[PDB]
Amino acid sequence: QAVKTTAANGDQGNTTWQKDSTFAERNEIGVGNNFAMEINLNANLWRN
Amino acid sequence: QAVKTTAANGDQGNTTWQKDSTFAERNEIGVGNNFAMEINLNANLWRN
Repeated sequence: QAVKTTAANGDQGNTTWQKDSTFAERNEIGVGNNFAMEINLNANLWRN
Repeated sequence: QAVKTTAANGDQGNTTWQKDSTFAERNEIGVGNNFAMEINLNANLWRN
């Protein structure tokens, strides 16, 4: 959920109001290296 | 889970008893396209 900086006169920074007046509420987002799978090709070819 | 048409006097298609008298109660059924993991092949080989 998007957030918007508070008056932030002194530390209310992360402290923030809802940004819902600007963005949606539930919004997708994924963090970190992307998931994947791994495999070998050439060795499998030769094995077959 | 499963069912059967009721006495069908009117608008009773979804109006249903439990047909599972003849079936199981938690039969496994999938929805939509199956899971998949795409991977390009030729360019990978050439790059190797």
